[PDB]
Amino acid sequence: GSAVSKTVCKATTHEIMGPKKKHLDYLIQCTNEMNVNIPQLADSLFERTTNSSWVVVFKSLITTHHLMVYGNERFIQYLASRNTLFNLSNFLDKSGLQGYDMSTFIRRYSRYLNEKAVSYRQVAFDFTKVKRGADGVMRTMNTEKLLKTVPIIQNQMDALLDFNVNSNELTNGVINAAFMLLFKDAIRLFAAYNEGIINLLEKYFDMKKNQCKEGLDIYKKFLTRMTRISEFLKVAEQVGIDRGDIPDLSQAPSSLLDALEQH
Ligand SMILES: O=P(O)(O)O[C@H]1[C@H](OP(=O)(O)O)[C@@H](OP(=O)(O)O)[C@H](OP(=O)(O)O)[C@@H](OP(=O)(O)O)[C@H]1OP(=O)(O)O
Repeated sequence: GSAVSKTVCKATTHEIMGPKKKHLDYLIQCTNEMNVNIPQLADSLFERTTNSSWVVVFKSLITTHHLMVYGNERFIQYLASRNTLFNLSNFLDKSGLQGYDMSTFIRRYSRYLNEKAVSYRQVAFDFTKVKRGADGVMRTMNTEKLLKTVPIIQNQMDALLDFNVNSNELTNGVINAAFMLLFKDAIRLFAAYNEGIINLLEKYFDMKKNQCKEGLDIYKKFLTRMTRISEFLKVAEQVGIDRGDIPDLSQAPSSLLDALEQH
C-alpha cells in the first residue's frame, strides 16, 4: 500500500533514465502476492501519467509495460477489464526541447500499451507468452478462431510499428528502455503472427469459399507487415543489438498463388 505507492514513485522519478531494476523487481513481486490489491497499484501508475513532465510520464508507461511482460498475469487481466486506459493522445511537454521531441513518442507508446490490453481482452491470452511450436495455441487452432484471431495480432503489430523511431532519435536512457521492451514484444508477436499464417496455409485449401477469401486478405496484409518488420529490425541492427537476438526472416512469403484457388 504505502510501500507499493512509494515504490511506484521511486520508479518514476524525474531522473533521466529508465526505472531502476530494484524498484521493478519489487513491483513484479507485488503482482505475484495474492494479498496485494492490483487496482490500487494500477491507479498509482495512471496518476503518475497526469504529471506534466515527460520524464515522469514516460517512466510510468515503461513501468507498466515491464509489469505486463514480467508480472503475474493478473496484472494485464485487470488492465484489460477497465474501460478506459491511457489517455495521452494530446500530451505535450513544452518545457524544453527534449520535451517536445519525447512527447510524440509518449503518444505513440501509450497507444501501443492500450492496444496490448485490448487484445488481451478480446482473445483471453497474451500472444507473446503462449506455447510456440507445433503443440502450441497459435498453431493448433481451429479454422474458425484462427480467422478471428490473426487480425487482432495484426492490429497489435501495427500499433507497435507506429512507434516509428529512427536510430538517431534513440538519444537518452528513457526512450532507449522503451525501445528494448518494444523489441522484445515485436519478436514474440512476429513469431505468433507467423505461426498463424502457417496454420492458415496448412488449412487454406480444405476450407469454404468465403473463408478462403478472408484468408486471402490476411495473407495479403501479412506480406506488407513483413516489410515493415524488417525495417524495424534494421533499426535494431543499427543501434547495436546482439545479432544473435534478431530473428531470421527468410520464411513463408512466396505462395501468393492461391489468389487463384478461387477457381
Ligand atoms: O538504502 P538502500 O535501500 O541500500 O538504497 C539507498 C537509497 O535509498 P534511500 O533514498 O532510502 O537512502 C537509494 O535507493 P532508492 O531511493 O533508489 O530505492 C539509492 O540511492 P540513490 O537514490 O542516490 O541512487 C541507493 O541504493 P543503490 O546504490 O542500489 O542506487 C542507496 O543510497 P546510498 O548508497 O547513497 O545510501
